[PDB]
Parts: sequence; C-alpha cells; structure tokens
Amino acid sequence: MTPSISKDAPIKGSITISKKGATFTAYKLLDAIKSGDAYEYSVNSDLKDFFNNSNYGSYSQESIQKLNGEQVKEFAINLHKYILENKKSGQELKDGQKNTVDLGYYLVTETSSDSEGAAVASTPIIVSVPQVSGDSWNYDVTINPKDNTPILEKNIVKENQRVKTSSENIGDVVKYEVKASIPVYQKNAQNIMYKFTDTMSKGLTYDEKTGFKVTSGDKVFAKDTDYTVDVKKQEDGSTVITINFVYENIKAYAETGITLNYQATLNKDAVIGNTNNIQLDYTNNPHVKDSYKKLTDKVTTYT
Repeated sequence: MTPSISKDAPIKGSITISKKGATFTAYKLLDAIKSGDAYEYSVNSDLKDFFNNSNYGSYSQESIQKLNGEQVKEFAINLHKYILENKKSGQELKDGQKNTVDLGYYLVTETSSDSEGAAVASTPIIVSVPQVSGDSWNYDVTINPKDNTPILEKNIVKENQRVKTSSENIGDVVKYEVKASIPVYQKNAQNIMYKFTDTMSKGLTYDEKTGFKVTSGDKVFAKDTDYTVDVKKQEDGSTVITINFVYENIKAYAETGITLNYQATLNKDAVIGNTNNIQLDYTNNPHVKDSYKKLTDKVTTYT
C-alpha cells in the first residue's frame, strides 16, 4: 500500500537534520524513479557493488524495503562499513537547513569529528526521500540524530548527603562520589575511550589504601581487569589520578552508569578551598580518529 504520485510532484526533495556543531553525510544507496503511479528503485552505480556482495551481508536490492527495524540496523551497519572501507564519498549536509537531494534511499551518518554539548555520535539513519506521511508523499524530510548524552557529577558524601562544598579539619577524611553515564555507540564501534582524570589540590592526600570502589548497580568492577588506576603526585603538591576503563567490559551496564567511591584526608597544607576536580574523556565519534569529548565537575572542602 502506497499513496499515488501527483502531477505537481517534485523531481527533488530535501533532508533536514538538527544537531549543533555536527555534520552528517547522506549516501544515496538507491535512485528513486517515477514509474507509472509509484516509485521504483535502481541501484546507485557508485554503490551498486555493495549489493549481493558476500563481504557485506549479501543484501539484494529487493532485500531492503523488506527489512524490519532490527535488521535495518544490521543492514545500515554493513553499508556504513562498505562506505568507509571503499572510501566512498557522499553529500555533506548543512545543519538545521534543507539540503536539496535526489529522490532515493539514503544512509545518513554523523561524519564530523566534533559537535556542541556532550552528546556522542548518532548511529546511522536510513531515510527515504520522499517518505510516506499518512496517505501522502513528503518530499522535505526531517530526521533526528540517534545519539545519547552522558552526564557527570562529583559530590562530597557527608551526613549521608551529596554536597559540592564540605567543611572539615586537618587530618579529617573527605569522602567523594562520582556518578557518570556510560555512553553507547553503534554496535560495531572499536577502541572506545572512557577515561577519568581526577585532580586533588595539595591540601588533600588521596587515600590509596581505601582506593577506588567502582560500581554499577549491584555490579562491582575489578581493578586491573576492567579499569586501571595510575596515581601521580605532582611537583606543585596536587594529585592526578587516572582511572582508565576497558569500555567493552562496562558496556552492558549503560542502563545504570558508573559510580566511583573514593576518599582523601586533609593534610597539613590545607588552605584556610581544597578542591577535587574530575574530568571524563570519552569517544565522541567512534569512526573518526581523535574524536573525543570531555565532561568536568568539581567540589571544594574548606578548613
């Protein structure tokens, strides 16, 4: 079942996607051709050899519009892979404006290295121009990024409360809690970075013996299998703690995120604040080199 094509029907359409700072690229997989009262589809010759190609899932032209939602993701993954591996080029889209394109079936991917805010890259979007809306054909299509947005918080734990400023005496123990999202990426992403860098000011002594307790829900992760801890007391008296994760091992736990529990003790150099800074560096776009974002937070303990 499919709406009729009109006499006033454009030979072109448009794609609009909004995501500040980002750039998406549209790859035309199939040309749409008006044939009688419907659109028929022919393989775009730049990409024709992705089809019936055992190296990429052996999809036939006919396979496409027969696919369900979960098979589409697999299909889109294989096609994105074909595009990257055969150095295919596409049409880069201007953000938040109509981009004139030919009628056809498109894969749209986030190709920019950077974007605004904290979101990681979108997963691929398959889109048809035009598309069926109700009992009509829409030629100016709008699509949404399929991404996610991590949050990060560092708090001081005291009196069974989460606070951002504490008041202690020298030698007292300051208890810290970091809560952070685990971002998710397309199924086939590799070499994901998920790395915390914590900086304590000189008036703070990282309690190495208590160390880090890394959890997600009921799960407790294991030092030197799931994450490493590297401690560098700096010349200026501050401490830089690097907690670096094997993303693959925490991926299953994205629903509940990561929680860091650790401690320090106010030492002689206490300031009459004593700051704990946390930074999370994470992969933005997993299919471009050196594409990372950073979240930060901080708390302060006074004397």
